[PDB]
Amino acid sequence: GSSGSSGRLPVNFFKFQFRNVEYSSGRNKTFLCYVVEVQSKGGQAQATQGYLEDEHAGAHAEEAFFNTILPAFDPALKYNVTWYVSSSPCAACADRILKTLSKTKNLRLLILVSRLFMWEEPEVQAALKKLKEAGCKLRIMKPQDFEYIWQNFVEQEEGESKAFEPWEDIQENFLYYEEKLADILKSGPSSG
Ligand SMILES: [Zn+2]
Repeated sequence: GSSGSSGRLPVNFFKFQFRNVEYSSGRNKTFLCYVVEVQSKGGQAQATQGYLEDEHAGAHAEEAFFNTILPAFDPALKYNVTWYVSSSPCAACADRILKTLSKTKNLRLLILVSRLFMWEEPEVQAALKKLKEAGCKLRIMKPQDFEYIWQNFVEQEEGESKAFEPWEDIQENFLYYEEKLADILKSGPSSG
């Protein structure tokens, strides 16, 4: 939560904040965007938005969500949650997340990551699977999703208007991380 005024971040800052890239040494704190869309047999729907802050020692940005953002959900409505981040949830972050999907059906939780993290640990594999086995939705944060999160979850200068256009690689990077996220879901037999 830690809400205040707006539910997005100013480009002037995000530019030096979201810059946290593998090809860049020096990180401060990453923000996790969440979008929940509920519905009642067609008619009234409640849409929520905002970023969460990871706790140095307690609840990771991911948890902070269900901690205040989505505390409870009605089995009579269709909740549509969406997470837009760059770093994948740790074996613990994806935990409290799977425990929610294994109980809530009408609730559709979604999470994207432009880059896979700790996707080589024997603990994260079994911690990320449950998500795919519980009903969670995992997808490599495509270069097309950013735009929205850049024009919505991010405030643009006044009068001006830009657009995050990754001229470096749209697929090359996707396919790369794509095999990573899936890998955990697909493990080879031990015959060595
Ligand atoms: Zn975490």
